[PDB]
Amino acid sequence: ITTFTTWLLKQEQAGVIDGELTIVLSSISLACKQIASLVQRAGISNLTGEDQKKLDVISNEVFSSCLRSSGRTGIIASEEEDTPVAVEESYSGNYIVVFDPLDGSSNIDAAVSTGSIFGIYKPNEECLTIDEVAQNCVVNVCQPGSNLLSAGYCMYSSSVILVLSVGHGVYGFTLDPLYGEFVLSHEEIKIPKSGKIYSFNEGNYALWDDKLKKYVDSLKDPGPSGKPYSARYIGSLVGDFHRTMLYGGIYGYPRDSKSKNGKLRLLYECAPMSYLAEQAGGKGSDGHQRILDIQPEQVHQRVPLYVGSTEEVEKLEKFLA
Amino acid sequence: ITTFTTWLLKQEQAGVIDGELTIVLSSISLACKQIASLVQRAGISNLTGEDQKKLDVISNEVFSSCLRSSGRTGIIASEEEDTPVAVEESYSGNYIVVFDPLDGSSNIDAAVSTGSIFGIYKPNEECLTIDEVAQNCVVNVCQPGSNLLSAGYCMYSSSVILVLSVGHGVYGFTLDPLYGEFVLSHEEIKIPKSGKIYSFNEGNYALWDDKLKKYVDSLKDPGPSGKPYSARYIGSLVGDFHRTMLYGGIYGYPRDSKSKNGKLRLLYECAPMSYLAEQAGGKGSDGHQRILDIQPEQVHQRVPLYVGSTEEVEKLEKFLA
Amino acid sequence: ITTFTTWLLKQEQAGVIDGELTIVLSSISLACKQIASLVQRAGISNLTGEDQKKLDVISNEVFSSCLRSSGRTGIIASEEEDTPVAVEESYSGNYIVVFDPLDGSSNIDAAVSTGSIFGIYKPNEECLTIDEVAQNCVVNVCQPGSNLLSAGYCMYSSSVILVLSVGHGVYGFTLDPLYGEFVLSHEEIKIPKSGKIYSFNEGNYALWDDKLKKYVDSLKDPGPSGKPYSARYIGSLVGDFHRTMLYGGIYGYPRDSKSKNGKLRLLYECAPMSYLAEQAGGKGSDGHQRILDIQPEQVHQRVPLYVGSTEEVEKLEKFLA
Amino acid sequence: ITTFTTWLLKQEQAGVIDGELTIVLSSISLACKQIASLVQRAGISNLTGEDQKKLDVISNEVFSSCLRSSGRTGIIASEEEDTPVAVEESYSGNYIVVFDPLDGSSNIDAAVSTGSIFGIYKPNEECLTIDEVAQNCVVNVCQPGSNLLSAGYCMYSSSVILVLSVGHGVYGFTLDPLYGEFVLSHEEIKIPKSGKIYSFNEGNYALWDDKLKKYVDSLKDPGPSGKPYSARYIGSLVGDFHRTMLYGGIYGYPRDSKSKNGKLRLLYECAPMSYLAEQAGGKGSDGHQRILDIQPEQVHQRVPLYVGSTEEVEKLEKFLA
Repeated sequence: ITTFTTWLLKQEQAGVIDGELTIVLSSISLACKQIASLVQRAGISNLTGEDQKKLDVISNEVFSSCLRSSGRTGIIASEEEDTPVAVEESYSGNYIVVFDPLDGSSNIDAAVSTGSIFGIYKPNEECLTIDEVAQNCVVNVCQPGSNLLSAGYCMYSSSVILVLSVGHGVYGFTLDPLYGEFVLSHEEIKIPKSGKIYSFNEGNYALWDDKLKKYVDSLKDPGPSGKPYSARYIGSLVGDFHRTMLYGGIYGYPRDSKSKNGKLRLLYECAPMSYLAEQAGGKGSDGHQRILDIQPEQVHQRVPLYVGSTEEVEKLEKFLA
Repeated sequence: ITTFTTWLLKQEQAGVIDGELTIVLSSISLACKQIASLVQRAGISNLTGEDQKKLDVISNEVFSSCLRSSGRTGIIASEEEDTPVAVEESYSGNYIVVFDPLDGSSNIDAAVSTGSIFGIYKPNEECLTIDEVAQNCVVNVCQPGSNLLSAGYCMYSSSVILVLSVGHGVYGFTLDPLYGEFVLSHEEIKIPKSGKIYSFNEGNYALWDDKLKKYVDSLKDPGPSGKPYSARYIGSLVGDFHRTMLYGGIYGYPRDSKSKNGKLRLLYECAPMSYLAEQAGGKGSDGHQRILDIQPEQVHQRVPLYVGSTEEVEKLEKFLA
Repeated sequence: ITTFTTWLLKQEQAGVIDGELTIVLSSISLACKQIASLVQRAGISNLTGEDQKKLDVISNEVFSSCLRSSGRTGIIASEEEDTPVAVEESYSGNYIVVFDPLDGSSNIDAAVSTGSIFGIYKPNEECLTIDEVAQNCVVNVCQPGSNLLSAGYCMYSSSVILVLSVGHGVYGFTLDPLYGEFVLSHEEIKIPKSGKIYSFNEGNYALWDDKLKKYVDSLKDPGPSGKPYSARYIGSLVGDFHRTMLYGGIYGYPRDSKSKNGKLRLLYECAPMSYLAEQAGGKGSDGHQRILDIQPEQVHQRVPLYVGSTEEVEKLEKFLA
Repeated sequence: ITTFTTWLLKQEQAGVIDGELTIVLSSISLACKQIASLVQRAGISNLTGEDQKKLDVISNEVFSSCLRSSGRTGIIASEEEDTPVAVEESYSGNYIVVFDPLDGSSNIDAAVSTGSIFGIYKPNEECLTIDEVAQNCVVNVCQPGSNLLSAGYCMYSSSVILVLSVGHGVYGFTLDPLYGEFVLSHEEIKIPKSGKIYSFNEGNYALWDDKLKKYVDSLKDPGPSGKPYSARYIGSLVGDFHRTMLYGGIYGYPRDSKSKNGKLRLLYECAPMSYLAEQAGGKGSDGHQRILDIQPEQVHQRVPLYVGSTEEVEKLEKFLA
């Protein structure tokens, strides 16, 4: 039985990380434990069509306190219909953490699962609510194809799982409810190079490109095993990505008629997941170029995401070619 | 704050139920609490696929003990890739309970949510592993359009919820993790007469009838609001049905090439859900006739299920006409 | 496995109780679960001496809400260094409940264990903070040797246990932490007619009567088994009484120099415990006459308590003769 | 909010400890969480006196597994009515841990509280069930006035608390049941130099020395404040020591007629507690010389213990002079 704690230390042991960071990560895990409750105690406290958004808020407060020791933390607001995103800047100045508290702000999409996503970088500038300029700095300091040191997510569903990489493979820890400890439950996780599953919102089938409709239709004809693909679409980003993580296939939020540049956000959502998916033997893309290759120029910048088994994404990139 | 206990008693108070039954239902809720743990402590004990299947088993053992007081209970085996189904027969002989321990036996379908389903009848004949004849009796005593007294389900996901009807509306209780008590969180729940969401495995699109493909395609052209339908398909029966419960739309397991008569089982799965959906202002169907109208002749009898908002099912029944 | 719920119902089943009361008792158990937390979460919330007293208060609030359904409830205040005592009066008017929230108001005495005590009567008159007259009514309506229907305590220590009688023997339920349910763990509990253990504050040895010193000294000479008595004094009323409950012996709060009429209070503390100890095959006394025989004339009326194994109390009554 | 984890790391941060040790201590805390459950789930599993002893056993198994990483561990059996004691020997060979799983083996003494005690030393040569010779080695390698690096106890009662010192003051962490985390709740704890409380089994009054009876009687005459001493004696070692820890006074297990050299064991029980009491501003004695001064020659070696406020122990040492 190896806990998250043990394992963390043993990473610092093999000098993969420093103490100052072992603290940040340890602090984060707690915050996750606390948010899990929130989500289970979901509609008991809210007795005192909206519950998910009031909860986005609280979860950032939780994040804030849990790392007060390591750093100072501020909130890039929800400028449309989104989740507000917390950011911690280490007093030490060595690290910066970007924290999506809960995948979504829809009641529907969180009706069975949700989760927090985070990635950690290594700045240059003393870049220091968060007013415009104040922000942009962040964009320029968070360089996902470069200084991105570690990343992960915690899913809150039937089981609570924390998934994580520091640069040397992905590891997964199930939370033990009895004793309130994370136990390593998945060693160096590897994404099937192939999988016959696809996650898309097909209700948007008619808002897509012909290039893409051909991809999606290609999937439905059988076999040749007489066995078509399987479609599963929870509508929860962390959920759908987790299942893909373990069982392979492809997850996709494409651009369409109404959404010119996708819907998921590069820095908060896409860049962390991809980095993780690459670390596990998969590919993370925008249809044309790997998603980390990309440098965030804009601020709440959107993108198409295609991510999963390594073969399945190539097969897509080809149809969009 | 009204607990499940309080509320139960108050039902017996208004003589809606008898004591002997208030016990059965109370016993069942506990069993659910226990199975929720199992599912959370999912892959910690199993460090000592078939994580799901080994777990189907245990959950029936849990059911058995929890009602030992009220009755005697035996197991209709998994005659294939199914869940084995426990059945309790009251010593009093007044009641019979049919308990699907977990919606599925796939690792992948349970990767974020699962759940138990149950329905309770008032027999005529005494039925007493369960050998063939022994069973069939059951089919003949469980008459879902007649003696079906109460039914419900418990979902195990981000939140644990128990949903239930005794004949006078559907009520939902969230499980409170701190104090380990179910708290009434949804009063007489009503299913939107319409909803623009659809739950189908579209990977089987090419194994379907033209009648049905037309239905499904009808859904994807926009609006006229420019707003198509939404597709969400967890692959978990209880999950998908719960979301439909709250947010409306249609859930569907249709028959196809490979599966001549659907895939869900009439008595264990379909008859309970429908009864609940009717109790909440929706419709439960097989494409042609209401699903409760139907009398189980066969044993592990399958059927197509179409269930949800009242308008959305009519609209389907029409395309299959 | 028989829960408190099951068992309660089965009492109403054998018509030992009515529904309206099954509710009061069921409500009470919850309140206990909640107070247990308070006590465990003891000095975590209180990071945001005197911790015990602030907690007396909260626990009555908890009691209040938990029976809001059954009745209305008010507080007789702490006239010395005591616990304030909640009282519920059923709307139906059939029942009255007296609730000591926590045995003590000392930090020291509650450093490892504490507990709530309650007794329930059937009134003849309407009593309606609680101003003087308002109270006295209560004294006159609560007649412990008469209308006292049920009573019990819940102990909060290494294990949480709820102990209870409705008139036909004493039963004990351990609280199950995993699933948050009370499980019957002691059937019709019987107090050893003898036991070689004594619970007294011997620091007050020199404030006692000679009659009593002789009792206490009688205990310390060995055997004749060469085996003296054992002294155990937690200082926690519920704790010390519980151990006595299971393992026999004598518990004692005597009168002395400074305290002319004992220190424990007849109606709140002594009358409930004794009634329980009589129900389990023991005796509850004041040194001279059984403690229930006694009719409360005064208001916050004190008394010596000697309670435990049936032989050990007789043996005392004799030395005080 | 500082967890045990955070705080541990921050100790290794200020290089007070090494990683290899931060792991041992972290491992131990878990084992404690697990044993706490056992003790709460006390008589629910045991439905499937003698409950305490069967439990001593299990708790060592729990200890074993929880440090399997760090080292190898064996059991010095119960040579009396005692607790068997686990010992871990680090693979490193750098550290050795001695673990009393639960203070006692009596049902009575554990009826409201119990606890595990441990101390950690710094061997030279490795000892490699544990047959005699095999053991003695241990006695010679564990030198409590020398190589004893850290020590602590965990109490299992109304609250679960873990108390600990590594050499720079004593710190106390309450276990948070909701989230299953230890939270620092007592900073550098200091034992009142005086306290008017005494913990002795006075049932053995007549098996004591006159020297000692005079001490004990000295305590019972009042004041001069007119205020005598208070006696509290739970009969639980960890419990009685904990109360003393916080509220001051004296705890005592003296030698007597039947027990020539006390009853508590030097290496397992006494040497750890004292070391802790010294670290908190108190004294730990045998009546004549400080208890750590003493070098264990024998194996399951007994001793009188007098421990607590610094003045109260001196005052005793004098009467025994």
